[PDB]
Amino acid sequence: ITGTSTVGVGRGVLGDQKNINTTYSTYYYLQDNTRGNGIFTYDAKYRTTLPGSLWADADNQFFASYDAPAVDAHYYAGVTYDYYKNVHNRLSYDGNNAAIRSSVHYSQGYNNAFWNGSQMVYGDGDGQTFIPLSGGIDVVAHELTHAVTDYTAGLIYQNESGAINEAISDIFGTLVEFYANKNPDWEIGEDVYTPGISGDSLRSMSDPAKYGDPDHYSKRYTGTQDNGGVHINSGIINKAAYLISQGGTHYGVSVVGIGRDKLGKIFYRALTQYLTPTSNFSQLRAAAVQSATDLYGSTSQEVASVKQAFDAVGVK
Ligand SMILES: CC(C)C[C@H](NP(=O)(O)CNC(=O)OCc1ccccc1)C(=O)NC[C@H](C)C(C)(C)C
Ligand SMILES: [Ca+2]
Ligand SMILES: [Ca+2]
Ligand SMILES: [Ca+2]
Ligand SMILES: [Ca+2]
Ligand SMILES: [Zn+2]
Repeated sequence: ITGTSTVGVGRGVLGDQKNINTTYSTYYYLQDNTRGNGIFTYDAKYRTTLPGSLWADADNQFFASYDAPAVDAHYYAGVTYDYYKNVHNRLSYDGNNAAIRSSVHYSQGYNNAFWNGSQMVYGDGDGQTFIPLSGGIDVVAHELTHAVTDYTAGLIYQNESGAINEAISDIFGTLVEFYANKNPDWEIGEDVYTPGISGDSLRSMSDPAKYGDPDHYSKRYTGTQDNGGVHINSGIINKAAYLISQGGTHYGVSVVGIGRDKLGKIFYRALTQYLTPTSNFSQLRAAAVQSATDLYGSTSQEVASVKQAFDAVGVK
């Protein structure tokens, strides 16, 4: 909407206060004009029609319980925008400052979040498996990263290409979580998963097997559930990424860590210059090797560590 840029204050899903960029025109809207061609947050009102209505508020204060998922979807979309722009020189998901749109309060008891081809969508959860999913910065960045992938490599959402697609979203979700630097970890979704159980998460990148997911290619899922295991076999690539960054010895194969920033550079280059819609795990290895070679040189530690990490997870 046309109006003037304003700054509201509110509380997120986990009770923390934050400032948000809004727009004033009669009402205060969740419309952040400070980033690209805007970040827009919508109320889906417990229904499944999308996007719903652009979030309107009478006083620019967002402390009601109903407001909390909107505050966090809006704020964490801004952090994710900043990560891509400041770290990778990428302007929004399309590289051309496309408007970023999210809807919260999607459906009833909805234990998921997704990119629908055009926008982000967040359930409120059922209060048992999830609380409102925009409360996790890694979740928000995971969702926006699907849009980045779709505009770049275009990885088809099934089988190995789909597991790479998933891992890319978990990798960058985690790197955004570290960028914001509030309780960062290599776990996925811990802030919004299972409020009655402490210390768990939806997935682990450091130890995927803790939540049933494979940590070696020989343990990959080969059935048809979950689009051929896209949220399962992502563990193999997540583990490789974790090892590239942090190092370790895994199934007897030692990996020298090179740190998060270089991990992000390697994978961003692979995603945007080398991967294609049908890339498989072996082709991802090749793309990561080539990316590290471009950035750091063929004889570099970074190239050697990429090879070590894919060896450790059984991907040649
Ligand atoms: C980070 C996590 C909290 C949320 C993430 N959602 P996502 O991976 O973004 C789902 N996306 C999806 O299914 O996209 C396909 C598509 C394409 C077009 C329109 C609509 C949909 C996820 O890991 N979901 C897995 C869920 C919870 C289980 C039940 C399978 C374990
Ligand atoms: Ca208000
Ligand atoms: Ca965390
Ligand atoms: Ca996390
Ligand atoms: Ca929990
Ligand atoms: Zn995903």
